[PDB]
Amino acid sequence: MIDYTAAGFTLLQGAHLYAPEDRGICDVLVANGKIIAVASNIPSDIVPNCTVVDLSGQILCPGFIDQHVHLIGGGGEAGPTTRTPEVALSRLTEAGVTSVVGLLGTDSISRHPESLLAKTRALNEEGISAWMLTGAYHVPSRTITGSVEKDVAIIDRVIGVKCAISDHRSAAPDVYHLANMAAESRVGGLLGGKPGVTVFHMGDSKKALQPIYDLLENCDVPISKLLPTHVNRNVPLFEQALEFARKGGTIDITSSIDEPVAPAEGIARAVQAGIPLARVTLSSDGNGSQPFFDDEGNLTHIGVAGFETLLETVQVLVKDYDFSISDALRPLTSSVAGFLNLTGKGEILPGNDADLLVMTPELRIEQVYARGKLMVKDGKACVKGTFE
Ligand SMILES: CC(C)C[C@H](CP(=O)(O)[C@@H](N)CC(=O)O)C(=O)O
Ligand SMILES: [Zn+2]
Ligand SMILES: [Zn+2]
Repeated sequence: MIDYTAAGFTLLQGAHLYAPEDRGICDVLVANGKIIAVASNIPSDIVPNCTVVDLSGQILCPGFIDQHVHLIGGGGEAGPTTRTPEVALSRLTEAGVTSVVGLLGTDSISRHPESLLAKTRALNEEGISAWMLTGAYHVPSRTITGSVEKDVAIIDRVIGVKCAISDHRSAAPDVYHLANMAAESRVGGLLGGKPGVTVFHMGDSKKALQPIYDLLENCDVPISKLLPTHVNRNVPLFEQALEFARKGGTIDITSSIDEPVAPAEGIARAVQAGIPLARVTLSSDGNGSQPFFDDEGNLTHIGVAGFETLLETVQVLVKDYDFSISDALRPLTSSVAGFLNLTGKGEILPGNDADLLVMTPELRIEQVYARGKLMVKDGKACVKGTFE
């Protein structure tokens, strides 16, 4: 009778596709965790043992790429009791995230990159796709092999390096150390096929983006490799961010900060400013700590950041700021996919991974496909970690 199960065919039809481009109502044939066909009216019987999903009435779009998640945990600013746990596969998929880039933070003493690489590989095995950034806030960077350059070049899941500047938790790095680091990651990327990016944690420091502008003057690293995150933390910074974006740089906006500049507000304000969307990205900063400080560097409150804020922003964009479901999706999909050169991600077209999300017209996640495997059903995850 013949068996074609290994192929795992899947016909997702009758959905209003946003790839993100508004592609009207059309189908998507998925086989081997890959999108093998996108057109309207793919014959229900074009292939054997195919599984058809009557998505008629729902919306289909690419999964999310969260390039800022503390996969193994974070916090620690207020003692050992403030060490946030690790993230569970479920609260990721269940949040529309299919691709994620993990990093460390303030704590590099009781958090090592070697155990971040692990979770990263775990999260891969279990379904989604993960990558990590070497080092953390501390500069010189605390690596895995002893060289930012060597790390990015040889450890497969390392695509860049992270550091922290203009914050009272920085190691007070100087132009040189900052520049050297930034360059090792670029070349590392060149050798290993990684993006070679340098993510910069930003702080409420008066100096703002000064270190970056300075670093540009002290080396030759392409501005297209310098990513300032958390840019929405304070007004004077966000405005310099735009100016940085106007010179050709990409800026990462954290959706876990609701004031003084909302994520939704932030993104819109950038478009109106004239920045294209391909230079704007939204990160979550999952499982990270939300600590606040007064004027003497005293910590007052502290908590944890969740992922719910990604979709919210997207919703608050379509409504309120009169965007298109399409443009509103870009900052979490095609934009991020282009900045970190992630292939098979960000766009729905023949050849890329079946990282798909099924939502109601009102933008409520109902189903989440990750590289083909069904991860979320009816709004609740149907595939959890290994020890959840
Ligand atoms: C925006 C602000 C309220 C929170 C940010 C979050 P973060 O840099 O990601 C830090 N929580 C990461 C970590 O856990 O080390 C901060 O610590 O400055
Ligand atoms: Zn940070
Ligand atoms: Zn962070």
